[PDB]
Amino acid sequence: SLETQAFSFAEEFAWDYFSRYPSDTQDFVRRITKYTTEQLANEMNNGTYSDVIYTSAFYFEKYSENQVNVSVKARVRVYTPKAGQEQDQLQYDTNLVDYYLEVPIVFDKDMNMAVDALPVMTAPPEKAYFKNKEFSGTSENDADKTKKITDSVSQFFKAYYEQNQTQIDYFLVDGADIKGAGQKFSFNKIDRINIYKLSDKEFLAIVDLNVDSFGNAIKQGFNLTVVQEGDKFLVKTLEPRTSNIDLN
Amino acid sequence: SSLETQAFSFAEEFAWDYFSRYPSDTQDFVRRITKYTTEQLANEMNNGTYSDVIYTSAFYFEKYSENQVNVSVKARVRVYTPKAGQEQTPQDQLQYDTNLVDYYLEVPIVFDKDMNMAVDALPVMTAPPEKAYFKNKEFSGTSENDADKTKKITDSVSQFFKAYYEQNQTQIDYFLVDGADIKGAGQKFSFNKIDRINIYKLSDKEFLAIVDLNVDSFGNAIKQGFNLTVVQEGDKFLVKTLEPRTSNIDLN
Amino acid sequence: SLETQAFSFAEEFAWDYFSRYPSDTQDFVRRITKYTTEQLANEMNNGTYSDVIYTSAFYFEKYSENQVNVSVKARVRVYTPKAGQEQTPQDQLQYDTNLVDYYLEVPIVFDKDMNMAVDALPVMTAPPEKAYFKNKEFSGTSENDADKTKKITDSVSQFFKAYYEQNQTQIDYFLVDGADIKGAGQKFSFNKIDRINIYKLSDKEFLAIVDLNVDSFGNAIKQGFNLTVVQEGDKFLVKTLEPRTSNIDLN
Repeated sequence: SLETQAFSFAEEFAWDYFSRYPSDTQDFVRRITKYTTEQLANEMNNGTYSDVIYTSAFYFEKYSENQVNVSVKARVRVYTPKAGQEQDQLQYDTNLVDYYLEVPIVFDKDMNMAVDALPVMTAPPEKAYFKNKEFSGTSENDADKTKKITDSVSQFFKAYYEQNQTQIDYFLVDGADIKGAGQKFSFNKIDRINIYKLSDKEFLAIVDLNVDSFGNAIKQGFNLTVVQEGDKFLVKTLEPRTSNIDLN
Repeated sequence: SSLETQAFSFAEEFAWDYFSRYPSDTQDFVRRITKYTTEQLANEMNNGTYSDVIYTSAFYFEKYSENQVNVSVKARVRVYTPKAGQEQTPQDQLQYDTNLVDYYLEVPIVFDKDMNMAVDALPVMTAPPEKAYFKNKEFSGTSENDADKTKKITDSVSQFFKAYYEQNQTQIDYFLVDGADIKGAGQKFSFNKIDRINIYKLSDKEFLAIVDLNVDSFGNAIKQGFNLTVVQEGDKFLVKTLEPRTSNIDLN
Repeated sequence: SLETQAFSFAEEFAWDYFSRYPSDTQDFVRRITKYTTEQLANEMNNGTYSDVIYTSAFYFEKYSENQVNVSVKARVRVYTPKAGQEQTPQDQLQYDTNLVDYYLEVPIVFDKDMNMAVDALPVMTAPPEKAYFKNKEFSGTSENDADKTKKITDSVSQFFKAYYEQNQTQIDYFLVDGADIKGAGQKFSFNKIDRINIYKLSDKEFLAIVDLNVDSFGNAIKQGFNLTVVQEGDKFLVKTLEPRTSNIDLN
């Protein structure tokens, strides 16, 4: 996959692009020449002092039959000289910066890659908007069933968070592939539960709950399809989301 | 593919901020997380945890609807817990232990027509990767056991590996079948020796060598295992293929 | 996607494979057993002291119906004892730091449920190799009219000042209606255009090829773009914005 490999290449390149040492600007040239020509490495260099927290490729554009542009988010520390020092003895302030760098990449017939031009500062990602949609369905109205389903779901979550797969599987429909959270959390309680009847024997439980990790509570939200079988209510599915639900 | 690739990076970026928490200024988390989600969800996700991040790695993709996906992310994190005996100590005076923790976070993502993304619900703790089963199956073939020929193949393979680890491509090429595309390891290791070699005859003048060997990097030995197809040219054996694995081999 | 998943798995594994603490060798076995058998985890262990900066999968090979090989670049620190310490107790050792990029080929097995494991010793492999390219200057016809080149230049300069410094409402004034061109987030100071060559593509449509520089935290950084610019009345509006100042493809 071209995009997959281009993303890793752009991330690697970006790591070096934002790693800069005025204590030796040729170090940048040595490192960057692994990705591009000497001429381009020199053009890209400057007097910045910076190092890297992460690089993450976020957007892909096919530009021609052998060229792509990959936009990369880099979290970086940029060190600026402290005030009143108007080189080897400079004291610095640390600036935490997120950069968005568009990386032009050429590839050959063997999928070897090079950065083929100056990278440029580009637009950050833009958040999607969504209108919340509460579940549209018929609330389960029988109090006996509601309590039974609720206790089953509660016991299931205790096992999901705290117990092994063997113990968990007793709560599940046959072949429901729901693996536990690795016995790494203490289940506190269900904070909110709403139950809907889907069909004669199937129900949706929409659940807000919290668990502890290392002494602090973490909120969680799920929906679960639950199946009535005999005296039992067994878990068929486990999904995140408590609204904007799609059961298809 | 493109949706999954971009969703992976988005979930990893989100997870980095999700697991960076500073209880002295919880608004910092809200500021950062609001880049990905609503200010309401940002506040719902916040807590009193103190943690920072080593890595985030998206490992599983689920398509949920026409415009929603779920991406599971492994985050290696440091969680700071107050040292024992500070139940009565003011928060700003606390001393901390460091806990190294791997978390597995399922991130629900919505996208619009332009493939802009947002986290559309609380992320939840999910199952870790489960190891696949495997069991070694030794290569099934005809062993080559002639003393001198075994000596000759072992010497050719030993010479090839010294080149593969230590020498330039020009030097490596002398040991290869014409046009075999086998590039060396970048001259960054000292080849020590072959520790084990088992040889099988594949056809006239073609053999499989299954090799355990070790090399040095910065004064410590690292074990390596390969299988190589070699072609007999007189006393010399030229390398046709080089692959990892010394069992569960597939020559097709 | 198998490749996408195998890439992530290989990266995670390589992170542990290059994290080694000789005062606690069992720690490596514990961590590596998350990916492979305890026997193979031990076979992979040694007395190295090392930790990890990044891991990045770069190459994928399908090996069989249940096996792949993923090559991973790992940037690592390897700590080597300073001189004179051959007989010094482990816990008193002083170290030098070696910055190293490793290229690790990771053999992975996958099952019908796409669970994965490392099924063999990983091996040191070949680093990536750069693509070579011959630079091609843009092939079109220069626009030479003084008035028109001045107007285009001034419009492009104003556009870039907004692109780097201003909000989208301001940038939109310089764009063809509908152009999908978002600004750089107001985080740079636009300095000047350093080089501009203008070409006529058709009636009232031009390509500007531009070298410029901007400031971030007190230092200048060079940028290169090509932009399609269209005449509307007496104005010139920006229609496209792409990196590259040569090897250009307008299709």
